This record gives sequence, structure tokens and C-alpha cells, in this order.
Amino acid sequence: MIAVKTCGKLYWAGEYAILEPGQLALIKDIPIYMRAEIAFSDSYRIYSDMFDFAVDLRPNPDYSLIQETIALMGDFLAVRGQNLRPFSLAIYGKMEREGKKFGLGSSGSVVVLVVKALLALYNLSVDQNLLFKLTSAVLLKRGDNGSMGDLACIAAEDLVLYQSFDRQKVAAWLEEENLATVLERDWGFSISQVKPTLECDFLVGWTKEVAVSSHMVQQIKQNINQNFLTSSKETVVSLVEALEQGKSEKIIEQVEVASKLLEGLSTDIYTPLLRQLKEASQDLQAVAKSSGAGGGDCGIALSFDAQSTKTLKNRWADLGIELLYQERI
Ligand SMILES: Nc1ncnc2c1ncn2[C@@H]1O[C@H](COP(=O)(O)OP(=O)(O)NP(=O)(O)O)[C@@H](O)[C@H]1O
Ligand SMILES: C[C@@](O)(CCOP(=O)(O)O)CC(=O)O
Ligand SMILES: [Mg+2]
Repeated sequence: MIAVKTCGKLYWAGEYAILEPGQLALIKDIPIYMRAEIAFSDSYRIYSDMFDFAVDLRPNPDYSLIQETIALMGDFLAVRGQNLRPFSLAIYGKMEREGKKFGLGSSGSVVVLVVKALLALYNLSVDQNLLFKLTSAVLLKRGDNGSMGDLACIAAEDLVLYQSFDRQKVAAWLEEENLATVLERDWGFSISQVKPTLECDFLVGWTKEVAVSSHMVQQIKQNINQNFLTSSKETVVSLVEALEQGKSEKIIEQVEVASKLLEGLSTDIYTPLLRQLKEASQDLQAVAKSSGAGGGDCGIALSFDAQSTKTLKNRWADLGIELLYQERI
């Protein structure tokens, strides 16, 4: 057996705006892993601990995302002169607790995970951009309403500055042209590392209220206007520059602008608990905001001194917020 793993992700800035082609988002990798075990066998067997039953390749709704990923990979392997053969695949480490997902991008992680598993099983490797394209193709083919930012971050497993591409356009290419031709074209996206140059604690507060990404996007996308898109893009650029220049005060400023833009976009993004999560940092050398589609899941914080981190943690503790993850940037 060969084992592989994929991380999770959490947006720092650029949410919603990133849905429009050419926009920017700053996305952070989270080392909480989805894991897989794969080996050739005499029949196809696929099991994910998110469910209480296994399936083979015959279509099943619970497993459709995984099966569609395998199907796309069957085509990729063909391009590379390889034929799909029966294998047993086990997926575990579901990014949920007590039946509730954390909000770490499990959908995107499992697609990258399965692509990684089949590549490893077939002794093949692909670079970062190709991995992103292969995993993105799966979501594009099923008409996903996401920006693919989660795939960009998980593929890179780093804090990345992601520039979105036109998903409707690439999906059209995939429906009309052979996969190799589509993969070889420049899609027009960008994924690059952002390395902060100052010390700081990164905290993740889980509100334990599940928020469905596709539902949030479906209802809030109509609220997106140009003023928001322009402001968001500038804010992501300024935040990246602040992190790279190591200026705490400018980071606090831009994260606050990002948060206010989200609040203005929709009253559904900030739930009372997500709002309390960011309010807990208002008088500290730290800053916080909702992360992702909002409507539940997690909030993130960046703290610039020991005292601020201690107080922020105590406040979140008293607020019923679970400290899901913490890291010294
Ligand atoms: N571990 C898994 N095993 C099998 N399928 C999964 C798994 N994780 C996610 N999926 C599929 O992805 C769907 C939605 O992803 P989910 O993890 O629920 O939230 P999400 O779409 O990632 N939103 P967010 O987690 O906030 O980025 C699930 O309903 C399944 O279809
Ligand atoms: C709202 C959105 O911009 C980010 C969603 O973030 P998350 O999947 O809730 O962590 C949607 C997307 O970009 O796919
Ligand atoms: Mg979410």
C-alpha cells in the first residue's frame, strides 16, 4: 500500500470577490490532514470514513466527488499511456467532529487527495500548476460554483496569493476538447507564495455552526458589485504587502478593511458568534475576521504580541469558541 495526505485551507482575505476571474485571494494552508491508502486489488473498492459503507465504481451520490475524480484521472493516465486498473482506496481523517465539518475545505482536499493517490500508485508526478488543473477539472466538469482557491492552497500547502481564472471558460474547453489539449493551455491563474516577515500567532476559532459553501455563494453572489471587487483586490494586495514588509499596524488595518467589505456585502456572512469572535480583538495588537463563506465555520486571527494572544484566547474561551488550530507564523 501507498499512503498520501492533503492539508486543509482557510481564506485570510479575498472571499467572494475571488469568484470573479482575475481577482485575488490570500489563502492559508492548515496542517490538519485528510489521508488515503491505495493499492492495486482484484476489484474496485472505495471507502471514506465520512460514510458507513464502501462502493465500487458504479455511481453513488455520497461518493460522486471521489468517483468523478477517479474518472478524470482515468483519462489523465490514458494520456500518459497508462490504463486504470482495480484498486482499493481508503480515505480517512474526515475534517469534522461530532458530525459537523470544521470548514477547512474538505471538498477540495479530497479531490487533491484522490489525484495524489492515483499519481503515487502509478508512479507519476505533476508540478503544482498541473495538480491544480487536474483537481480543478473535476470541479469544473460537475459545474461547481467555487473559485478553486481551496485547491490552489491545498495543492501548494503554503500561504498563497491566488489569482482566479475564468471557470466558465475552462469548463467550456473541457466539454468541447480533449483533456491533454486543455491541460497544456495557459489557464490564466496564478498561485504564488507569500512569506510574512514578522513574528505573529495565527489562531483559528471554530464556531461549531456548519455553513454550506455552495449555499452561501448561491445566495450572496448576486450582491457582488464592482465597488466591492475593486476594493477587495486592493485590500488583498495591501495585506500581502503589509505581511511581506512586516508591518503589524498595516496588517491590522487591511484585515479590518477586508472584514468591513464582507460585512457590507451580506449580513449573512457574520453570524453573532463570528462577530463576537472578531470583536474580541478590537483593543489588542491583534486582528480577526470571518474566514471563507462565513455563515458559520471558522474565524481567523493574527496576533502580534504575547499579551494580545493570551487575552484573545481567554476571550474566545469564554465566548464558546473552540480554538481549532494555532501556529507561530
Ligand atoms: N471526507 C470526505 N469524503 C468523501 N466526500 C467528501 C469528504 N469531504 C467532503 N466531501 C464531499 O464534499 C462535500 C462538501 O464539502 P464539505 O467538507 O462538506 O464543505 P466544503 O464544501 O469544503 N465547504 P468548506 O469546508 O467550508 O470549505 C461533501 O458533502 C461531500 O460531497
Ligand atoms: C466564499 C468563497 O470565496 C470562499 C469560501 O471559503 P470556504 O470554502 O467557506 O472556506 C467561495 C470560493 O471562493 O470558492
Ligand atoms: Mg466555510
